Amino acid sequence: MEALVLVGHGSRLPYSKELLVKLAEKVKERNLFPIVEIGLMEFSEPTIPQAVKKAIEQGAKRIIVVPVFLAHGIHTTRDIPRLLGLIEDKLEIPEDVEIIYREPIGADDRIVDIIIDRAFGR
Amino acid sequence: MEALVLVGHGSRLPYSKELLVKLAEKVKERNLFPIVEIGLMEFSEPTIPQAVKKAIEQGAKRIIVVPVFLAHGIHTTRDIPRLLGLIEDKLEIPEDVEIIYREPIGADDRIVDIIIDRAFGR
Ligand SMILES: [Co+2]
Ligand SMILES: [Co+2]
Repeated sequence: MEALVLVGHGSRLPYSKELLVKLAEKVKERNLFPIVEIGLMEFSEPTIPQAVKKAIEQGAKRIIVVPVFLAHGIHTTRDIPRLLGLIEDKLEIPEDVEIIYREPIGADDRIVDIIIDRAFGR
Repeated sequence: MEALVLVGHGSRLPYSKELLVKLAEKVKERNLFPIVEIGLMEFSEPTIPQAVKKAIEQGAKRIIVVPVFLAHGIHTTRDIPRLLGLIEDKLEIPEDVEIIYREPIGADDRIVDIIIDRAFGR
């Protein structure tokens, strides 16, 4: 009834989409979501609209879209809410489904923990 | 003797550099590093070279540079190593100081925890 769609920048190198894929798999393994899909903004497949439609086609009524970005970028505040038709302006139209657009990662202490670890080659 | 330099994309919007700033402050208050500086790749001050030199000027011999990026981008594999002169090609020259260039965040379970939380409006 609810879908989780992870959404990432995308890049010409594969690291970006590998990342979303591993993250998808780890949340699949937590057994918390009925449906879980990923979508890259640019130059990769699947795209956000594909991912969103791919979630409706499994019968989600509420789609939770989580931008896997650290900071609030232009992408997180113009392009993606556009793609989702949450802001008036390659568009995707859903039928009596609500898209729920979440917050990015931000300065979460868990990041600092990761950062600290990363400093020490851990 | 060792400096921690956090390093971020940077953007025309301020969110990016705010992020690095908050992260700097949180690791400052873990009391783990003698010196801690931040630096943005593009658009913002301070820049990476500024941040690196700013760390040498406090008498670091070993600078730990941690790329606060989720994925491995072009920026993490060409531009930043270039800026640090770790790869042959606004150059920075250090004197008999070693720069230690760490790994980015990647698909760390703590990210998934953050992601899961983020889905639930938390
Ligand atoms: Co972009
Ligand atoms: Co860039």
